[PDB]
Amino acid sequence: MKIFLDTANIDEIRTGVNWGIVDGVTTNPTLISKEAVNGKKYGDIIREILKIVDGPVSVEVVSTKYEGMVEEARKIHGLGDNAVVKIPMTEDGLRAIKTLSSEHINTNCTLVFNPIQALLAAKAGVTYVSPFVGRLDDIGEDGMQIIDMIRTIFNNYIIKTQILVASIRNPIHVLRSAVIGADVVTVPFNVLKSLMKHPKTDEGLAKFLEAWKKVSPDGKLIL
Amino acid sequence: MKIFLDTANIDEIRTGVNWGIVDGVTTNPTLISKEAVNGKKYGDIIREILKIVDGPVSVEVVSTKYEGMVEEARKIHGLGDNAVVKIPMTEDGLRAIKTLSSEHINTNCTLVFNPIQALLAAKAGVTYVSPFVGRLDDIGEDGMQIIDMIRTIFNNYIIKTQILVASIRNPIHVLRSAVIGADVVTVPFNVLKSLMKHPKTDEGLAKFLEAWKKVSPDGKLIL
Amino acid sequence: MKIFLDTANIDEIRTGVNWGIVDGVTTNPTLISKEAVNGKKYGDIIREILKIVDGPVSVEVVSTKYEGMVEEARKIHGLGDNAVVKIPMTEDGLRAIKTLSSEHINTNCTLVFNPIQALLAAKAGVTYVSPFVGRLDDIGEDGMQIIDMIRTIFNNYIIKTQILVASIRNPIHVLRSAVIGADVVTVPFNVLKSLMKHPKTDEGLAKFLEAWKKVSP
Amino acid sequence: MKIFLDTANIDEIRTGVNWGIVDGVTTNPTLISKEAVNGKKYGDIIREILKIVDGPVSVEVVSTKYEGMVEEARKIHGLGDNAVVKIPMTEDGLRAIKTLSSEHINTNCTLVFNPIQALLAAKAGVTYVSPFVGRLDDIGEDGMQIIDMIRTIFNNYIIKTQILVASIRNPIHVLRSAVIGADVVTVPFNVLKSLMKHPKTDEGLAKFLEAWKKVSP
Amino acid sequence: MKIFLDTANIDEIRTGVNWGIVDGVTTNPTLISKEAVNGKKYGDIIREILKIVDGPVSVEVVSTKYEGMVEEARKIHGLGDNAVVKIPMTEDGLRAIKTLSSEHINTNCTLVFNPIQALLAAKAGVTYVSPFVGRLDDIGEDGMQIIDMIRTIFNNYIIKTQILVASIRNPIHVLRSAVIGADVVTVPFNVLKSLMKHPKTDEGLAKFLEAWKKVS
Amino acid sequence: MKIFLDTANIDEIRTGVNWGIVDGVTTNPTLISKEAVNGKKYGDIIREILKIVDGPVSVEVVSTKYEGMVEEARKIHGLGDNAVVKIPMTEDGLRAIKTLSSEHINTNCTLVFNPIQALLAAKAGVTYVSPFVGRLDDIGEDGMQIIDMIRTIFNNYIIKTQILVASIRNPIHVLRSAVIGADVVTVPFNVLKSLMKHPKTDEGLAKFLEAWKKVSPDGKLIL
Amino acid sequence: MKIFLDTANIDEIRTGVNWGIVDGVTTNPTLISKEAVNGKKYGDIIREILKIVDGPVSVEVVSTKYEGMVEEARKIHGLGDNAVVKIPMTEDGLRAIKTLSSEHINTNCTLVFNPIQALLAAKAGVTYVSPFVGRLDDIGEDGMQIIDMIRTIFNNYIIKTQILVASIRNPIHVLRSAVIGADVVTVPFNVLKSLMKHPKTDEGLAKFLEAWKKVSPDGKLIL
Amino acid sequence: MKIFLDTANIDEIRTGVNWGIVDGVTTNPTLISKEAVNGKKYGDIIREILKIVDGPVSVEVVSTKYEGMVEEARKIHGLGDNAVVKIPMTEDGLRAIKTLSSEHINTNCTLVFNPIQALLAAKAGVTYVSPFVGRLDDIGEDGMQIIDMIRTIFNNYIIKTQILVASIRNPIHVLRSAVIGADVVTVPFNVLKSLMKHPKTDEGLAKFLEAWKKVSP
Ligand SMILES: *[C@@H](CO)[C@@H](O)[C@H](O)[C@H](O)COP(=O)(O)O
Ligand SMILES: *[C@@H](CO)[C@@H](O)[C@H](O)[C@H](O)COP(=O)(O)O
Ligand SMILES: *[C@@H](CO)[C@@H](O)[C@H](O)[C@H](O)COP(=O)(O)O
Ligand SMILES: *[C@@H](CO)[C@@H](O)[C@H](O)[C@H](O)COP(=O)(O)O
Ligand SMILES: *[C@@H](CO)[C@@H](O)[C@H](O)[C@H](O)COP(=O)(O)O
Ligand SMILES: *[C@@H](CO)[C@@H](O)[C@H](O)[C@H](O)COP(=O)(O)O
Ligand SMILES: *[C@H](CO)[C@@H](O)[C@H](O)[C@H](O)COP(=O)(O)O
Ligand SMILES: *[C@H](CO)[C@@H](O)[C@H](O)[C@H](O)COP(=O)(O)O
Repeated sequence: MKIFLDTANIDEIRTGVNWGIVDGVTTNPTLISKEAVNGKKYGDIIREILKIVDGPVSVEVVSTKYEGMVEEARKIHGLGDNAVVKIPMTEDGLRAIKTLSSEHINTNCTLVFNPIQALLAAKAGVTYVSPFVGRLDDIGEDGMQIIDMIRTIFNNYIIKTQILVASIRNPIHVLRSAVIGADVVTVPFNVLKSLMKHPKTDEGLAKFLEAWKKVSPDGKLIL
Repeated sequence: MKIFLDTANIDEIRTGVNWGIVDGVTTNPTLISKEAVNGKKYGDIIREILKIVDGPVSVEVVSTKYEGMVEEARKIHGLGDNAVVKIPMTEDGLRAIKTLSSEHINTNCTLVFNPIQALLAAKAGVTYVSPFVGRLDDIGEDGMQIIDMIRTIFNNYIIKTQILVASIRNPIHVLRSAVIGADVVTVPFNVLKSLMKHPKTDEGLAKFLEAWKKVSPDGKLIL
Repeated sequence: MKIFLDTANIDEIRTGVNWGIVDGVTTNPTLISKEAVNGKKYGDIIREILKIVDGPVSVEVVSTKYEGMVEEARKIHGLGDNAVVKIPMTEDGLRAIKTLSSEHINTNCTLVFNPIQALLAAKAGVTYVSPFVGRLDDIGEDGMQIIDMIRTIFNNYIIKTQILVASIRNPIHVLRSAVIGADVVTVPFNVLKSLMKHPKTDEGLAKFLEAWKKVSP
Repeated sequence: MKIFLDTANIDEIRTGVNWGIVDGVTTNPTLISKEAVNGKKYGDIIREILKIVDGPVSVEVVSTKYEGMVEEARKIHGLGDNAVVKIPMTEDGLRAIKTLSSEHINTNCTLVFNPIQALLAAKAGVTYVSPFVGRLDDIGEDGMQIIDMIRTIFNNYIIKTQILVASIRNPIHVLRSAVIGADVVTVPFNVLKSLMKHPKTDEGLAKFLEAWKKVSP
Repeated sequence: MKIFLDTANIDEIRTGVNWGIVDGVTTNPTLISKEAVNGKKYGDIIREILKIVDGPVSVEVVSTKYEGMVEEARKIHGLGDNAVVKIPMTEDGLRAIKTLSSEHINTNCTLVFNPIQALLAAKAGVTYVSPFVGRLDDIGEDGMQIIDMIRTIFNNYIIKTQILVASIRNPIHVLRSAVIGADVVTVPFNVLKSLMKHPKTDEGLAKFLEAWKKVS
Repeated sequence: MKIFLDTANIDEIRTGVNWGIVDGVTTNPTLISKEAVNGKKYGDIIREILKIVDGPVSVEVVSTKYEGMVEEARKIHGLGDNAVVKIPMTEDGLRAIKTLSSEHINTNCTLVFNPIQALLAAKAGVTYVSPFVGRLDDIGEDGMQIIDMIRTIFNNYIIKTQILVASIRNPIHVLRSAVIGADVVTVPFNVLKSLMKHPKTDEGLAKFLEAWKKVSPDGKLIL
Repeated sequence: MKIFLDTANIDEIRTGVNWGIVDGVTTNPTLISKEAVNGKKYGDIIREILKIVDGPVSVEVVSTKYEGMVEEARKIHGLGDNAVVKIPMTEDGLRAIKTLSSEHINTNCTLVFNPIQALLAAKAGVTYVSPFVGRLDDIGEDGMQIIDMIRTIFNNYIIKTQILVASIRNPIHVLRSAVIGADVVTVPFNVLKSLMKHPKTDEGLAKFLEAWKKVSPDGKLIL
Repeated sequence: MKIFLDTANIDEIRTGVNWGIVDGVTTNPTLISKEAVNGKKYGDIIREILKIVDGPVSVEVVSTKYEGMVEEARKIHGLGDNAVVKIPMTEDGLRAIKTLSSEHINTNCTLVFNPIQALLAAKAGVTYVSPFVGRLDDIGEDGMQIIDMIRTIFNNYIIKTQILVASIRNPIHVLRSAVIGADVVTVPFNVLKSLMKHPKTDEGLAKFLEAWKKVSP
């Protein structure tokens, strides 16, 4: 399972990449607007993320019409080969995915909330599809059940579109995604950081330290 | 999963093909008769649909006897190589499917209401079998359970006949067909258009448009 | 399981009542506005249904504020004892239900789309809660799964609010509702008409008639 | 589970009542007209069965309209207190069942092929409902699934209508009915006889006889 | 679950009755023809079993016809109030069970091999029904599955007939009967003795012994 | 299922109670410290919540020793009959619950993370037990599974201690709690507010409004 | 679920009783022999445990023959009315249980390793049956599955013998026993103390203490 | 499934190796510090184990920082080709594993307590991951459920990291690990010793010996 960071905060992205556990980044207009404050331009933020991340970087069109979408997608693709164009699940978005797929431009279909929307995006040729589990949780439906159905459907037809679980809110979204077999999760930085941690890991490290001081007062392994 | 349009309405077909999510079309005598009004003749309708649709176009015979069915089927086949001849599940229909199968004329067995009818159509060599889920629902049995049994039977024997779910009435027939792994669904136009829609998709677009306007007064992505 | 008719069409209601299988009626503002045309007044339509139907008849408030809902609910209640006041699942609606329940005015909470909304309506004291299965099907979620969860939740807490399955589109919504154990279904007229029918019933009647004609022409 | 005989053949009925495992009888116009031959009349056949069978005896109306159904039913009822009026699942039949139940006349709703038809018959007050499992098998659906759903639905609503499994064709329809918990099965005579039999029973009787002769010639 | 001994052997019955865990006895014509050899008469063997065993003791008729079975059953009844008359699953057996039930004579229907035979016996009023699990195992059918179905059917109809699992061959027939909830099992003596034993019981006794010898 | 509000913010508590959907409140030292800023005293905050909430109000001891715990619990009980004393799962806490139970003071055992801790608190006589589902989610275990086991255990022994699901983070914690059959959930205000809402409720209200304007231009129901 | 302490160590028993979560005590000849050293005699140990523990105290006979077991059991019964006589699953033990049952002397059948042994002990009238889960685990079969089958058998026949899970080695034997619905567990002291503990409980205490110090410098709740 | 011995006790390791059933050894700082007493030096203990054991031998770094872990790992690797460097699941540990994996130094990620930590270690390229089942049991969670999830996750993504079940306390951890399909278990000596044994094995040997003594005294 690939793990992407879902943010536009450059500091978070730098830190996650240095742990070596971040395989890419997803952005959206809200995440970018959060960082385009106090002089910082959205164009510079996007270019910078593409620079520092070796994996895929998803960047969303802002046009809602077919022609604006494919025009902006070709501009986004032009910025770096790791750019992936995020496109919403709409009539015009499906048309844009089909065109861009034929042009060998990688695409990510976003704002997906049920399995048949995800299948429609796969049939248009999309590279990734992003179902939003946290926003389903918000409206009182267990969002992970949609991921489970998409995985089954994609397995049934040997679909090569990658399932990219998005709107992740907690580590159990991540655990359940891995058990189901989703291709990718994209996670906020706070969630990323929590995935490495466990209180028994902490306790065990402290007990090992104390036992080793019995045999080596300076606490080193001299071999 | 392939998605066919279940209509003889030229505008619906043109619209859905323009969307890029329609892989073919199924008709029947009732659907054609509803459009063959105010001067239009059934032969114009069929030829025009064959022209618009690149994928399979299923066209039903009206004869009930073997010789008439095979004669009709060869005429239908002559209208275009994407024509598929729709034949009912009857003794003379099975005989006709076996004859036409040997002539490499593609066939679609219709009016199928249980799994063993579907198996017999596959054994006659039919290209597609069309169980009618909505008409089973009408008589108080869950039609999707027949699709599930057909999928299992066909998997058991590596049957190459495609399961073409028909009499579809709502998007959950479509969801369940995909989770089962049916090869094709054929859907009325009202159903097709609904498949792309979700209220959280609309809500999410509106929020992203608002976030975009905070960083770009005009509303145009400049990269 | 009680079976209600989901329409404001007086002709449908008369026909279904004469068949003996209709236990009540549900309406909503769209259903009424469809009939209240070409001179027909919405007040008359509501009053006519209340007179024809012995069982519960649900009529929806149109106000969105607490005070306006309670005022409208009292006028609806005053139209006949079988009137039930349909109230949407909103903050003001839950307050209104709580007040009307203490006034012993029967209530039906509508526009419910998940099980926790249904639970909230039950906690407000509502007589019926109406989850919409067909509108969930519309958006690619099997609506009957919400009915199954509400039945479990209501059984857990011995909740006396009745589950009234609404937005029904086909007879398998009805079948699944009965197997789950919902208290009520409300069905459109073309669904109601199909529930008595089966092709093997028709075939068996024809065979029995031919058999009888051999012994008594 | 009660066990009824599904026949109009008086010799079968007498033989099976002589076994003491038959709790009642069902008939239909086809079964009666098979035995109404060689100058035998359908009225005498019915009266003879009623006399010989202590249990319920189901006898089908031949009218298709409500008023004819109800007049026939009362005449059937007047033939003996153990008569049960068999009425088809139709709009007129449900109306007739509702009337007859209020008159304390026992009823059996027949030609039922799915669980919601069975529910409608129970809501009309019917004493027994008869889903036809074998005719469902004939058209490629496992008929016993319908029995299982009706048992669940009736349990959900504490329905007192008895499930009377009909159109029975083999002993596994009977076994599955008992495991599900159907109230009654009605079986043809050749199925009834087979229910007592098993090859290991016969083989065991032979070995016990053979061992018995060892110690007692 | 009640536990009966399935034998005509006076020594086995007496030993198991000494252990305090045997609740009743079943016999059959083959079991009794094995003990009625070299000067033993079947009549004495039955009376001695009846006398030793407080609980129910089933004794099978040998007649095949209704009249003979009912007359034999009354002779069996007259032998002791704890006598239970074992009657095979046949037409005349079902008629005899019904008559004997009306006379308040306890009955045990035997040679039952599927659940619907068991149900018919219950409908005739029988006190116990004895499905034969080992003989089903013999012909390649897991006989405990018939017990499970009979339990479900009897539960469905609140049937008061007791399920008496017979033809028991091993301790897992016994375990599965208890997990299903059969009312009674009847077991041969080899099987009965084995039910108390386990090698970890033996090992634990020796270890407690050794530990106690360090203190006394 | 009772629904408590998990906050010490007086405004949130006032608002939730007026919806009539709030059955009580839980607090803890962190939630109270958040509101004891800029002159406001913790004692006044506690007394005020007890005043405005008719249902149970859980207030946590801060002593870690048996004697300090029962002393503070008797003070908390003295403030109002709706006070419930929150006591942590520790050796001294169990001893305190047993004493206070014998004094007919209602208790809530908190900081519970597995089912056997919850059983121990029930055996001491505690009125409520509070397993922390969100903090289990944080450490990569699905916290709702512990609620399911506690419900089973309590059912097995007819335990009268109420299960009060705490550390709730989203509406699916609430949904799963209700399906399991927990006695109580305690929820932050943001979660509470989301429970009433659904996008199809919004859309349906707008459609009903529009249809009614066809028959009543002023949008009233005149009867 | 009742919790007994499985030890003859007086200090452990005193400590665990002081905690209020111990409902009784089980011993055996090995556990007593480990404490009957350095002058202490086995009779002092038993009498002292009987004095400390208000609940049942199980004390094992050492005879292997029926007459010795019943004579020992009457002496044990005379030490105090909370004494329960532990008797092994043997032919003479079953005879002894039946005799003692009639004398209204409470009994505990030990060295039980399968469900039918447990059923036979119940049929002899035993008060408690003690299957040994850890010793089954030692020989490669999951001992808790025997507890599960015993619970089902006893439920089937409304058996009043209490299931007393013994040879407990870890807290998951305890968890599974409670989820199954065993009547009693008996646990070594090391296991008992661990049952209350969880690292997130400790972490949560520490955070609440910190939040408290922000509003109360001394550290005392004043109401 | 490979079976490792989880100890630094040279006598246990010698004994287990001579039995032929030990495929490798795991150690940790507590296990080594227990043996490195009364003159015994930890360097000598590690070197002696590496010589005795043909299979993998895991030895844990004690540094907590990236640079110190990699330096210590290189010294461990240099002690013998069968050495495996045990690295805790921390941020610095994952960086260290990634570097050592690219240097073709085998690694074992330890102190893992849920399935997503195990996945992170696998993504860093670790040769073995060691989830601790017994320490989870300690805190009231069935540790074997984490092994089951990791096996599923690893199967989903065709992960080549081996699952090394650690903190094993009893033979049922071992049984359940094999049924799940874990790659490796590491067991303490008293668990290892019990795996070959069964009381019915012992009893059957005694019976066969008595049988043989009847034909060849
Ligand atoms: C041809 C077979 O695929 C189709 O056109 C079918 O006739 C229709 O799908 C049947 O649908 P209705 O039951 O709604 O007529
Ligand atoms: C009232 C609630 O019981 C009913 O009239 C509902 O508004 C309708 O059942 C909803 O149906 P549609 O989704 O078909 O509008
Ligand atoms: C009356 C309803 O209980 C019965 O006589 C039914 O008509 C028959 O059981 C139907 O059987 P066939 O399907 O074999 O006609
Ligand atoms: C009487 C009925 O309970 C019993 O004696 C049975 O005949 C035997 O249990 C049958 O045993 P076999 O199959 O081993 O003969
Ligand atoms: C008496 C019966 O409950 C207990 O003391 C048991 O002897 C022990 O629980 C057995 O435990 P070990 O297997 O650890 O000796
Ligand atoms: C190394 C990881 O494979 C092992 O030595 C582990 O540290 C131990 O297996 C952990 O065991 P304890 O929980 O018993 O310390
Ligand atoms: C791109 C789609 O993969 C992502 O940036 C999504 O927009 C976010 O993951 C959505 O998350 P929120 O629901 O929390 O905005
Ligand atoms: C009292 C226990 O019911 C509550 O106030 C709990 O402390 C909180 O629910 C814990 O939630 P957080 O984990 O989010 O602090």
